[PDB]
Amino acid sequence: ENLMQVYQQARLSNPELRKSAADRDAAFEKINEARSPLLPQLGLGADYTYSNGYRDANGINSNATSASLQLTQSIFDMSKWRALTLQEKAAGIQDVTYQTDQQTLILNTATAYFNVLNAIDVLSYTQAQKEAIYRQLDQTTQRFNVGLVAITDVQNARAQYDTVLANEVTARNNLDNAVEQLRQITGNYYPELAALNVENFKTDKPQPVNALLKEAEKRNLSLLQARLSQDLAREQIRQAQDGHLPTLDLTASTGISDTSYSGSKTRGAAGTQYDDSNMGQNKVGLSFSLPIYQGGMVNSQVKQAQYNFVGASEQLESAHRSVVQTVRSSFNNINASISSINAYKQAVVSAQSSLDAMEAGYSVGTRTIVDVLDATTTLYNAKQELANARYNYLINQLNIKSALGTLNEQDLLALNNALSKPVSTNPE
Amino acid sequence: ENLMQVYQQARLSNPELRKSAADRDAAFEKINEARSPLLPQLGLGADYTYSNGYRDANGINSNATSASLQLTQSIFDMSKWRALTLQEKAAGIQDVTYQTDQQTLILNTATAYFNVLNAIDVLSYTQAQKEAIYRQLDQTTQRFNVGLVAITDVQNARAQYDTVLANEVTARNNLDNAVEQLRQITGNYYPELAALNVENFKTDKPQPVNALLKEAEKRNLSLLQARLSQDLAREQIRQAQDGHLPTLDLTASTGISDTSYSGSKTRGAAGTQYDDSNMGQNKVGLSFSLPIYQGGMVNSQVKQAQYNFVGASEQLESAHRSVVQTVRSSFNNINASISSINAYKQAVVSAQSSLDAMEAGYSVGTRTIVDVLDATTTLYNAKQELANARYNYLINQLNIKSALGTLNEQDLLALNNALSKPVSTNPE
Amino acid sequence: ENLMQVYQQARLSNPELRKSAADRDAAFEKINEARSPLLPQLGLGADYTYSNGYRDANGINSNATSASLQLTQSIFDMSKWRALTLQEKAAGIQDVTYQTDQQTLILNTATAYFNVLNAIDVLSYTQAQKEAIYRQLDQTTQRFNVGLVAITDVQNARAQYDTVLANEVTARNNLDNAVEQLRQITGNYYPELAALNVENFKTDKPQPVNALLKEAEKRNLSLLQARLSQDLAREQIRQAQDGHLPTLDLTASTGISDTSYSGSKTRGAAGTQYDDSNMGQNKVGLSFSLPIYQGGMVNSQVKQAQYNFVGASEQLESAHRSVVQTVRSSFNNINASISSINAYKQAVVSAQSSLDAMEAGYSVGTRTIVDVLDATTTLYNAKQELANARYNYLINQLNIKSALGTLNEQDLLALNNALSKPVSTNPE
Repeated sequence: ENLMQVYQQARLSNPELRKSAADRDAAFEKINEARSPLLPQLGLGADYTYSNGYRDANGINSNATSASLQLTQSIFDMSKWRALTLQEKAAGIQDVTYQTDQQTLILNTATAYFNVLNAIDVLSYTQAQKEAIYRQLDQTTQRFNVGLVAITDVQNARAQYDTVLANEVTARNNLDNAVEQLRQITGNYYPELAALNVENFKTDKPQPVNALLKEAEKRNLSLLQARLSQDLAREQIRQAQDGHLPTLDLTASTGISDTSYSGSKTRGAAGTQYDDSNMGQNKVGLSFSLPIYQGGMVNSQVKQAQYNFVGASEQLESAHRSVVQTVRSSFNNINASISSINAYKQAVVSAQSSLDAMEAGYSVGTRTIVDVLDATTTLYNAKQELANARYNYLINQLNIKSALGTLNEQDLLALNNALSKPVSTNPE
Repeated sequence: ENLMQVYQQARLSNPELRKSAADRDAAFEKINEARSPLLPQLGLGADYTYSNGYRDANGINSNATSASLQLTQSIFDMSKWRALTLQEKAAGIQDVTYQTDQQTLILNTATAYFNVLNAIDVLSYTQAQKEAIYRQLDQTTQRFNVGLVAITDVQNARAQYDTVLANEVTARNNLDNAVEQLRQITGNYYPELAALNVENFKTDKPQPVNALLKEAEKRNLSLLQARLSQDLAREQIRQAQDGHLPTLDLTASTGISDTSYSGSKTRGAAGTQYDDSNMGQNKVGLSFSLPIYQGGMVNSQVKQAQYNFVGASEQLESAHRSVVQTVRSSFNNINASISSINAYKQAVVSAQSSLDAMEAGYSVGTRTIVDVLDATTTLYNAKQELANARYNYLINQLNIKSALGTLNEQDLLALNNALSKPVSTNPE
Repeated sequence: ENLMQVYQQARLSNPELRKSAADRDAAFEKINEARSPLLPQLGLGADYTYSNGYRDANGINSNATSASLQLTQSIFDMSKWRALTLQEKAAGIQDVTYQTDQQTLILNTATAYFNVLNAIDVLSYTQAQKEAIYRQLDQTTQRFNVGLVAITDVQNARAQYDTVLANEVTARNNLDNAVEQLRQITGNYYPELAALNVENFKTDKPQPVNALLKEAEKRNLSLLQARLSQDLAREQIRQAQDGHLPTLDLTASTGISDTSYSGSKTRGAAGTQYDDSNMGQNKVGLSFSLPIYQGGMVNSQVKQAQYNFVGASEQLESAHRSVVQTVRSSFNNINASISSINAYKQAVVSAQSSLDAMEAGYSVGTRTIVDVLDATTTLYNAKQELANARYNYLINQLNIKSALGTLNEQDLLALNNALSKPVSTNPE
C-alpha cells in the first residue's frame, strides 16, 4: 500500500503506541487520584465489642455496639495541592511521552516500511545475481565439459554461486523479517508496498541548523520531557516545603453507640448510671496539626529535593546538550545523504553506462552474455545503494522532524507523495 | 569438555542464573508475605504514662502503667485475598522469568562455547596465515637480497606480515576473551573443548513456521511472562475494586492497666473512687469499616488499573507481535544458515580443490611453496566460515528453541552429540 | 586545547557528572533522613470539636477545644538504627556510583577527544583522496577529451570521485559530530585540539594481569559497588530481623483541653461536674510494643531478604566474574592495540616508501602525478589507522584504568603529556 494506509493501520493498531496511549490515559486518570483527597472522605464504620475484665475490673463487661459514619476533608494542606500540581505536571510529562510515541511510530513505520522496499529491491538484486553467477557457473561448467577451465574454476564458481544462494536466501529471509518488522508495527502481512517515485523525488537542501535548533528547543520531546521533569522536580521541592506547613483537616464523625453492660458488678444498685446505655454522637469540628521539629526530616527532604532538583536540572542540560547533538546529527546525516545520493545516483550512471556498453558490446559480440549479466548485477548493486540512499534520505528527514519534534502526519505525507506505484513482497 | 559438563558446571555455578533462582525463591517467599496478613497479628504492647495537669486539671496526675496484648485478624477484606492472588501470579511471572534464565543459560553457554571453538579455529587459521604470509615476507626479503623486488615490496610484505601479527594476537586475545566469556558463564578456565564432529552433523530442515508459532504461543517465555503480566494487572483492577468492598477485621486486645494517682486532688475524701486503681480489660469483637465515598479515589484506582490493564493488554500484543518476529527470525535464520553452510561447505570444496591443485602443483613445480601456503590459508579461511556456519546453525537451533520455549537439556544434548573429540585452548 | 583544559572544562561542566554529583549529594543528604527519626518528633496539634448527641446522648453537646504539643522519640528500635546503617551503605554505594562517573567522564572525554583527532585526520585523509581521485577524474576526463578511455571509464571515475564526496562530506559531518560529542561532554565548540606528539609517545608493555586483577578487586567500581550492594542487602536482612525486636518509643504529649458544654442536659443541677471544664494535661512516659506473631510476616521478610541477599551475593559474583572478564578484556585489547600499532606503523613505512617511490618515480618520470596522489592517499590511509591505533592504545590504557578504578587525572596526564601541538577542527 501507500505509506499512509500503512501508517493509518499502524496508528490504530500499534501495541507500542496503544500502551503509551493507555499510560497517557492512566496518567491523566492519575490526576483524579491526586485531586481526590481534596474531595471528602466519607466512610461507614461499625463495631461489635465485648470488654472482659479479669481483675478489679472484672464484673464490668459490656457489649458496646457502635456504628459510625466518618467524613474527613483536606481543609488546608498544601502538600495535596502540590501533589495535585505534581501529578498534573507528571501527566504533562506523560502526554509528551505520548507525543514522542506518535513520532516514534511515524519514524519506525517508515523505517520498517522502507526496510521492506530495501529488502524487496535486494531480492530484485540478488535474483539478478543468481541469473548471473549461476550463468557464470553454467558456463564455467560448460567450459570444463569442453576443457577450458580447471576443476578449481568450477568448484570455485559453484562456491561463488552458492554464496549467491546464501545471500539470496538471506534476501528472501530479510524480506520476511522486514515484513514482520512491518507487521510488528502495523498489524498485517502486506502483499504489495508502494515503491519510490524517482520523478517526484528531489534532493532538497534542509533548513540551516541555527534555525533548526531554536525550533528544536520549542518542540523536541526528549528536551520537552526533560523540561517538564525539571518542572516536576521543582515542585518536589515545594512538596517537601509543605511538611513545614501545617495540616488542617476537618472532623466529621457521626453515629450510634449502644453500650449494654454484663457481669457481676452489673448486679447492684446501678445508681442511675448502670443501664443499657443506648447513645449516639456526632463530632464535628476541625483537626489542626503543625509539624514543628521532626528532627529536620522535613528540612532533609527539602535539602534532598533541592539536590534532586539539581539532579533533575542536569537532566535538562543532559538532554539540552543531547538535543544539540541529536539535531546536528540528523542535519549532518541528511547532508551526508544528499551527497550520498549524488554519489549513488552517479554510480547508477556508471553501472548504467557500463551495462549498456555490454548490451551493445554483446549485440556486436565483443563481450559475452555473462559479462552482460555480471554488469546487470553491477547495475542492481547501484540501484540498491541508490534506493537505500534514497530511503535513508527520506528516513533522515523524519529523523530531523522527530529530533525537531515537528514530526506529524504531514511530513509523512511528503514521504507518501513520493510513493506512487506498488511493488510486491512475494518471492518468485 | 563436552558441552554438557560445560553446561552442568554452568547450571550449578552461573551468577546470572542463581540470582534469578534466588529471586524465584524470593518471589515464592513473597507469597508468604501476602498470605501473612490473613494470618493473625499477635503483638504485645506496654505503656508507662505519667499525666501532668497544670490547670483546673492539676492535682489529677497518675502513673498509668498499662500492658496489653493485641491480636487482630483479616476477617473480611478482599484486597488481601487479591494481594494473595496477585502475588501468586506475580510469582507465577517470576517463575517464568526464571524459566527464561534456564534457557538463557543454555543458549549463552552454547553461544560462548561455540565462540571458543570459533576463536580456537581462527587461531588455527591465523597461524596458518602466519606460516603463509611470513613465507611471503621471507621470500620477498630473499628476493630483495638478490634483487627481484623493490624496497616497497619488502616493506609492504612486512606490513602484510605485521597485519597477520595484528590478527594472530587478536586471535589469541579473542581466544582468552572467549575462554573468559565461558568462565563468566560456567566458572573455570577450560583447557580443552570438544570440537565439532563433521561426520555426525546434519543439515536438518526445520519444522514449518505455522507449526512452530502455534507451539511457540503455548510455550514461549517472553510471551508467557507477558500473558502473566496481563494476568497480573487484570487482578490489579480487582484489587482496586476492593477499595469499594468493606474491611471487616477482628478486635482482640487484652491486658492489664494499673492507674495509680498522684497530686493535690488525690488528697481528699477519695469518694471510693480515688484509689490506686489496678485494672485489666479484654476487648473482643469485630471491626467493620466501609469506605463509602473517598472522593472517587477508589473509582480512580479502578479507572487507573483499567487503563493500566490495557497497557498490560498491549504488552501482551507487544510481545505477541514480538514473539512472531522473534520466531520467524530464528526460523529464517536457520533456513539461511543451512544455505550458509552449503555455501561454505562448497567453499571448502573450492579451497580443498585449490589446495590440492597446489600440492600437486608444487610437487611437480609449477606453483611455489608460498602460493601453496597462501592457498593453505585460503583453505582455513573456508574452514572458519564453514565451522562458524556450523556453529551458527547449531546456535540458531537454540535461538529457535529458546524462542519456542522448548529449550531444555535435550536440545543441548543434540548439540553435545555432535561435539565428540576435544581440542585445546592454549596458544602454541 | 590540551586534553586537561578539555577535561577541566569537562570536570566542571559535565551534565552527566553533575547529575551524579547531585545524587551523591542526595544519598549523603538521605542519611540525614535516616538519622532523623532517631532525633525527636516535636509537632503542634490543635482541635476544635463539637459533639452532637441525637439520642439518649442528646443534650450533652460540647465545644471541646483542645490544643496539644506532641513529642516522640525513638528510644529503642533497632530497625531505624539499621535503616541508618542501610542508608549509609547505600550512600557508600552512591559514592562509588559517583566514583565511576569521575572515570566515566575521564574516559569519555578522552574517547570523544581522540575521536575528534580521528575525525580531524580523516578530514586530512579524505581531502587528500579528493586531491587524488579528482585528479583521477580530471585526467580520465582528459583522456576522454582526447580519446584514450570509453565513457564507462569516465562515468565510473566520476562515481569514484563522487564517492569521495560521499566520504569527505561525512568526514566533515563526523568532524562536527565529534566536536559535538565533545561539546556534549565538555561544553563548547573547540577550535583547535592538541594532536598526538609521535616523538614522545611510546608503546609501553602493560603490567601483568595477575597483578592487575588483584589491584582491580581492591579498586574497581563495578565490583566495589557490587560489594556494597552485598553489604547493603546483608543489612536488609538485619532490618527485617528488627521486626522481631520490640519498638520502645517515648510519649511526650502536653497541652490544653477546654471543654465547654451546650444543650438540654446542660440545664440541671450540674453536680459540681457540669461546668465549663477548662483543663490541660501533660502525658510523659514510654510506649513499648513487641510484635509476637505477625502471621510470619517478619520471618518471611527475613526469609525474603535472605534470598534477596543471595541474589545480591550472586550480583557480587555476577560482577566479580564480570571484572575478571573486563580487566582481561582491556589488557587483551591493549596487547592487541600495541601489535595493531606495530602493524599500522609498519603500514606507514610501506606507504611512506610507496609514496617516496612515486616522488622519486615522478621526478624521473616513470609514474604520473595521479599515481603520486593515489599513493599519497595510500599514505594517509596508513596515517589514520596508525593514529587510530595510536588513539586506541591510549584509550585502552584508560579502559584498563577505568576497569581498574585507578583512573584519575594522573593517567589523564600521561595521555596529555603526549598531546603537544594543536590542530584545528575547521573544514577548509
